[PDB]
Parts: sequence; C-alpha cells; structure tokens
Amino acid sequence: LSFLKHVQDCNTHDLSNFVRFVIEGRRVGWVRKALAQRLKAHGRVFDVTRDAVLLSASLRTPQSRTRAVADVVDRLADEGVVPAPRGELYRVNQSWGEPTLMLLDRAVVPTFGVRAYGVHLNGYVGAGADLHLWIGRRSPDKSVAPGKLDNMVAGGQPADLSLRQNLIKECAEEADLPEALARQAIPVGAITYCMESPAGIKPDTLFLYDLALPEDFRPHNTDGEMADFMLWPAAKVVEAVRTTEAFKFNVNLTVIDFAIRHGLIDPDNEPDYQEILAGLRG
Amino acid sequence: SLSFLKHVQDCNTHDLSNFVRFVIEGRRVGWVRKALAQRLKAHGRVFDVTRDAVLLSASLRTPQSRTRAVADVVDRLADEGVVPAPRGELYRVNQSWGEPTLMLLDRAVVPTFGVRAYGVHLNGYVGAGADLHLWIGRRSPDKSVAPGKLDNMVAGGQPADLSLRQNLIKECAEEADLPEALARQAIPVGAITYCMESPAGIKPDTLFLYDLALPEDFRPHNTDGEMADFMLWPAAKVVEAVRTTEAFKFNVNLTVIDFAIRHGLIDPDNEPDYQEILAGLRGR
Repeated sequence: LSFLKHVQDCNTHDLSNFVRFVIEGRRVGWVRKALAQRLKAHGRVFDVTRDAVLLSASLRTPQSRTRAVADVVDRLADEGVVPAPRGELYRVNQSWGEPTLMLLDRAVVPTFGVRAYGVHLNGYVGAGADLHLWIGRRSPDKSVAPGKLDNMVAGGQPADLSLRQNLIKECAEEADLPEALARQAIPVGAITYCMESPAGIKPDTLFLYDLALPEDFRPHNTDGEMADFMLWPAAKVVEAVRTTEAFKFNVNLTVIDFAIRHGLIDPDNEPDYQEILAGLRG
Repeated sequence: SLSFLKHVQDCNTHDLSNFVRFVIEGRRVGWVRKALAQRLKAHGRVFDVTRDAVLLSASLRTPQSRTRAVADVVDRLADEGVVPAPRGELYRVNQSWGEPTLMLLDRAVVPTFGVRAYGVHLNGYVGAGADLHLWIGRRSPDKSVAPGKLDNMVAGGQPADLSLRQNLIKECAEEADLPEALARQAIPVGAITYCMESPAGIKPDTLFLYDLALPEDFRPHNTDGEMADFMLWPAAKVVEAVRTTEAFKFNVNLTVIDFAIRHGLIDPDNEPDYQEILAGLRGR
C-alpha cells in the first residue's frame, strides 16, 4: 500500500526516559537517565541535574571539551557502559553549518543523542520512464543492516571533511567510482529523521546526491563494505521499498525521496503523499 | 581510585525502572525496555503487552514455535532499525542454567530482551606459588566489544547447541590452538554471575570458570584471529593490573578476582571489602 510506515518507523522515538545534553546553553543531544547517573560520577566534565546533562563550564574550547569527554567515554566503554570508540570523529553542533562545539567518536554519537550527518548517492542510468538504479548489497560483516540493500554509495560524515570530499572518498572506497564522476554528482536536497535506536537516539540528516552514470560503468566493491551491486529498473526499487523490508532502514527514505523527485510517485494517487513529505523533513 | 570492588560494582549496576518483565509460560526470563515493549505490541499474535509485562503468546506451545515466531519479529524490528541485527549464533533462553530451554534467541538480541547469557572462561596458567604465571590474551582490534583489551587465554559465549565442556574444547582450539587432549584436562572451578545495564539493554550473565595447569612448553597461537596475541605474565602482575587499571575486558576483571580468591592471592585478613567483593561475584 503506502510508504508511510517506513517514514514513521524512522521517526519513532520516546524522549521520556532521556535528559537534554547541553553545551554553553545549547541543546546538542539526549542522554538516557541511567547513563546520566553514570556521567554524574565524572563531575569535572559533567554537571548533571534532574532535567539536564551540562558540560562543565571549565571546558570552554571545542578542543578541551573533545579531550575531556573522550577520556570519560574511554572509561565508560572500559566499564561496559557505552560502545567502544573506533576512531572516527563526528562534529557536535545544533545543525549543519552552525559552529562545531566539540568532536565525539561516531561509536557513541547515538549514546549522546547527538545529530549525525551522512551522504547518500543515487547512481543511475537512463531517463524518464526508463531509469535504472545501482543498488548495493551490504557486507555480512556490517554491524548495522548486514546483507541489506543500500544506495550505490552512502556513508557517515566525518568531522574533518566537507560533504563533497567525503562523497568523493566514499565513492572511491565503496564503489570504485572515479573522482571525475563523483564530482559530477549533484546535490538534490536532504532527509532528516529522529528515531530511537538500540543504543540511543538517532537525529540524523542525510545529504542526497544524484549521478547519471555512463552505460559502461560498473561499480566494484573496493573496500569490501558492499558484498555486491545490482542494476535494477527504478520501478522495481520503488515497489521493493513499498512491499518489502529488503532495504536498510534509512535507505527506504532515500528511495522514496528519489521517487518523488523523479516523478515515480504521483500526488494524484499516492497514498499519504503529504504526510510522507512532512516526515522526510523530520 | 580503581579497585577490585569498583569492578564488581560496575558489573552489577542496573536500573530496571524503565523495563518490563519478559515472561514465557509464567516464568520471567528477561527484561524489555518500555519503548521496545510498545514496538512489540504491534506483533499481537506473538506478544501480549501490558503495563507490567511482555508475555509470549500461550498459543506458541513448543520451544521450536517460540523460536521461529520471535526470530521473525526480531528480523523485522532489526530491518526497521529498532534492535540489533541477528548474526546467526543462537543462545538458549531459560530461567537458569539447569532449567529447560524455553526457546532460542539470536545472541545479538539477547541483551535487547534482557535474557540470561552464559559463557565459558579459561584460566591458563603455569608454575605454582611464587612462580605462578597466567597466559593473557589481547583481543583483536576488530572485536565489537572491548577491542584491544586484555582477556582470558580462552573465553567465549555459550551457544544453545553445545555443552559447556564442548564449547570450551572448541574455543580452546579456535582461539588459542590448544588441542582437545589438553582442553579436556581443564577443571571446572565455579561461576560468576552479574547483572548490568549495557548499551543495548540488560546483561544478567553467568561465566562458567575453568582452570588448566599448562605444560611449560605450551604456547598459545591465535588460530581464528579473535585474539591479536598472547602474553605470559606473573599472576601477581595480572591481579594488580585488574586492581588498578582498566586494561582487562570488563567482565574478565571478575574472573581475575575469582582466580585470586581461589588461589590464595588475596587474604581476608587484609584485603579491604573481602565479603562485599565475594557477594558481588554472585550478583543478581
């Protein structure tokens, strides 16, 4: 029937068991109440009240906040309380383009309910009623959605790259796409959602890109993050998202957005058109 | 101010207030977060959800029917980003180790349902008295949990389909290249139980413990690459590393404290909080 359930799935959250995470007056995240109690034991770094986890006012540069929090995080992971840092840092801000207030390891970003950013590419051939999309199948080794269907290229956004630089890098690593082609991809908007995830809250923003590819281009799984790739008619992709749960949870949203922008979904007959569009903006 | 006691306390820190009991045929076998219970409610043919409990449907009369029903729910919740993805290792669901297996559950979602988990941990040592040495493993950086941390020579989760001894034998070969003839000489020496809140749920875990006096010329090798390497340390150095550092994987600290108690390395005449440490090693 409708794409609405996929959109609602990605926007399902209950903030009642969480407290605001605040830096210099600005809410940057959400921390579970029990976890907030564990942070309270590190009172040189966190000031914890009934309504908030506040970073210490003694940490007033991004760099000193980054370092102090990283040390507490390392300790908490040692104790089995939060996921182990893996070394990729994310920026902590109130929205994209606002100042970076500190950096936090990607592995604990949902643990602090911090906004996360990523880039997703729609790699396609053909035109109009004859569009074909390259779909990746994720490695069985992926911690999240192993074996599930994916965009041709997609990745989280590290703190130290622009969106375009990260896109170029992910394109090379995941799909063996030449930089010349990654640079031809056009930005086509963004999706925002907020969901409760296994280890916290994910208020995520996906920056979306379209690329019309050469007929003789074949993506190749260079870094092994993808197990393989398939070239499918756009209608198959759209109908698969409508009728199955084959795609990675947030890739469902990127497919719906692609279908809207490319006229594969029509407001004269699509169930729940307006509610779908509203929910892709979070 | 790290200490033996703080490790024990860390492993027994939990708050059940945001959770409801997970019940099969009147027996509590887990704990499910309240928001997740709301998600489970949509699967009314498998779960009955009230204000106080998630009950598996009484229509699921056999362990096989329960396992299949919940496996499908887990599949779809994981597809939706709600729970961790199943990875293929199944664990037994019971009220305690002796009790009947009520169903099976993928290891990846065992903490999501707050179900009791089991594992085996081996203390591989050489020498006696002042010359007692322990083989320590260093975990691979690719481990999901505690990457690069120090570990027992052999340790692993317990699959549904093996005995403890069988799993110990398999882990001994895969993790440390320790052959069956030697692995079978390992003697069971007790167990540790703890209950902690973890990133994705609740971990009410039991570690079955084994000791093995190894030949002077044995050397462990990391056959399956789960361990980065192995080191032979004086027992006292291991015990002091646990007392004062976070070098060891969180629950392995408990196995070291237990080993110290059983091998007379700590003494109730002078070790602070001796009784409270012992109490917490059987924590529920």
